[PDB]
Amino acid sequence: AADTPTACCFSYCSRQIPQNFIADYFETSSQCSKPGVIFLTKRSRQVCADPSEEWVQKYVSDLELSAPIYDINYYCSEPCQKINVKQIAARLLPPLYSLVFIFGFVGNMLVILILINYKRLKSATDIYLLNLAISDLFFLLTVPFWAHYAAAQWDFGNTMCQLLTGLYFIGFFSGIFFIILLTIDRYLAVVHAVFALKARTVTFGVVTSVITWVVAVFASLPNIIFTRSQKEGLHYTCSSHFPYSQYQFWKNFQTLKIVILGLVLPLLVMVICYSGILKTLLRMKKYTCTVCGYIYNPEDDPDNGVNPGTDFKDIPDDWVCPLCGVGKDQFEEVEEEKKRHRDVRLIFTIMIVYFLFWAPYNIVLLLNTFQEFFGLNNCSSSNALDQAMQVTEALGMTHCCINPIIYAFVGEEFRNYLLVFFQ
Ligand SMILES: [Zn+2]
Repeated sequence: AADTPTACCFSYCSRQIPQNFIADYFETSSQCSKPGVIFLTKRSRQVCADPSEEWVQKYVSDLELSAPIYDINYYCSEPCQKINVKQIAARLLPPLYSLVFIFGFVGNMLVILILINYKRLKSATDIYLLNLAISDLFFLLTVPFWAHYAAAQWDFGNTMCQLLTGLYFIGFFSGIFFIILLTIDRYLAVVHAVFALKARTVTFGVVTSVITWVVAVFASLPNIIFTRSQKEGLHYTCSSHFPYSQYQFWKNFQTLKIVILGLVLPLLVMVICYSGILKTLLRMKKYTCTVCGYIYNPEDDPDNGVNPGTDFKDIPDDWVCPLCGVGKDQFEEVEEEKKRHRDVRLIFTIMIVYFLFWAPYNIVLLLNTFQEFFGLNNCSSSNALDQAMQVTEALGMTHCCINPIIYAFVGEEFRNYLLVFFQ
């Protein structure tokens, strides 16, 4: 989704333009610093206007109900034209999106088919992997439209604008949520085996998938409500437009929705969960006395010659079960194995690679949030900033073709199911 503006307003008109000199108008993109109206005149030129004022609101009202030569430079301003931004987009991104659309679609249909036909959807983990691949496809469906939009202009109309925007973000938000669920799932399997026996069930997975999609809709509602297509001086766009009375509210809101859900939240999860997972994996192991039933606790004998900081492999062979009196020989490793712990390393790869490709975007959004602070709220800065945003978005969009390549890089069962058709 590009709200990349064709032009933005960093000033307005000083005095009311004569109504009859105005041909047409457009409302500027919410990607812009400031709420704005650009008026097109009965000369080719165009100028900036404040949507607050009754004259502007009345002019627009009249122009919507509808559908002499002056030098108005004395009191009006030309908008910031985003020539460089759009020219770079149209040149480079079409062949990339081609590329990732091809690899991505094939990739993610294969994963889906395999998860349903070979790995058979046995547990919640399989369910989330499946919903991840479906989120990735929903994002892919939209890519051919975006590439065209970049090369040319929006020509799919308003409904398509609203539904494609919907599918993009639903795909985005749900993709994030399922990577998070996959991480949390593996954390419970490894650490809190307590609750993991209820949580790992297929029914549990489906109930939490259904809720998750629904929340991904709620998350996406404002994006759909405020988005529409619009004629901007005989070029059509697909972008969002916020009410000028709540403009900053919405801008801040929607941007931080994305930073918080996309960067902050999953970073907390990842750190926490992989700190957790490492501690459990590195923990000293307990043992049980075969005849006795007594459990040796390697963190806990204050009565025997036993160092609380050491496990069973350091205790001399002379050691005898305190409860019953048999020697060390009669101890086994207390039957504890992480069979439940099926796919930890894969999820950690997927989680890391997600950051690799999407962090530059979330960072550039924070730069855009604090545009005002860095004095980036001017024409020349915003063109560099918008250009960074198109680049980092491009990177980000690439990631939807990568998941299914990881399933071969660090997976195993996804490789072996291909030897089926050679032998
Ligand atoms: Zn014993």
